[PDB]
Amino acid sequence: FEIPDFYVPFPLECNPHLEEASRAMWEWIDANGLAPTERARDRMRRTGADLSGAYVWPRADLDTLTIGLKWIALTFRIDDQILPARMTAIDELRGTLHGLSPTARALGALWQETALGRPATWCDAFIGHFEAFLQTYTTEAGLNAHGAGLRLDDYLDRRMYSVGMPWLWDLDELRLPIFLPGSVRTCGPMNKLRRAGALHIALVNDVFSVYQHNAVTIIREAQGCSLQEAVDQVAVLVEAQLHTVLQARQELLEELDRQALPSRAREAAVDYAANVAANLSGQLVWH
Ligand SMILES: C=C[C@](C)(O)CC/C=C(\C)CCC=C(C)C
Repeated sequence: FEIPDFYVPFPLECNPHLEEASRAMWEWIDANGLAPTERARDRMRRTGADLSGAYVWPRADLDTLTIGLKWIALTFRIDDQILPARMTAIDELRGTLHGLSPTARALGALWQETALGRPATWCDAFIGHFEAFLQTYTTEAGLNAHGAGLRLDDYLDRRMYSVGMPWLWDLDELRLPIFLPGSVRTCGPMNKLRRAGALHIALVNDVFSVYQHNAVTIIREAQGCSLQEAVDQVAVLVEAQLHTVLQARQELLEELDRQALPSRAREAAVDYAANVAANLSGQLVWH
């Protein structure tokens, strides 16, 4: 099939601190036994975790980028090492986030470091997004036990979390002049932006990736159409997500005015939303 010529209008941004943050990431990996064999070290090298982070958080300072790369490296290792066996592994990880395996121990320590001195509303948002991400491993294994075709709408509802965007973007708040107020983080336009941006990225990933849990496959198997025809339909969905991102950004500006926020908070919210938009270009280029 012919891969669509995906176009995104937002500038392509990459973090200038990649080389230094990558050395700090690898040092943490080494310290934690997250790549305890050369096989594992080679898989880690080949995943491009560091480059991935430099595209997720292009505007971050070195300290924020470095913490973000630790999360990406950890999640790579969790993914590498992954229905009852999945539930058991996932529940042990989830437990660590509540103070309840070198990978699980690393997660609990990394969470302690991340939460320290960070506001409770942010911590709760990050945990919910991270737990939603982890739970997708169990959801998809459950669905695999069923005979019926997958529903696209339910797939997208889980895919916005399995792509990881939501918790990744939570970490972008660490580089802002202040954390988002709770009334901005979970306002209508921000939720719309977060979902559409996450789905744009994920659906582009699905096209480059095409395991049943893929929008291309789901459409093809439901309709009995050709692979190219299913791809073209996913391209239409992607364009829809783009236009939803564009709309939500405008709507966010209006909502910031309705809240009568301090200038610092308005600025932080606009910068966060520009980063969400940047990621549509960065992650397209990464794929
Ligand atoms: C994941 C989304 C992208 C878009 O494919 C890459 C970003 C970061 C990675 C993979 C770490 C977080 C997510 C997992 C392991 C799939």
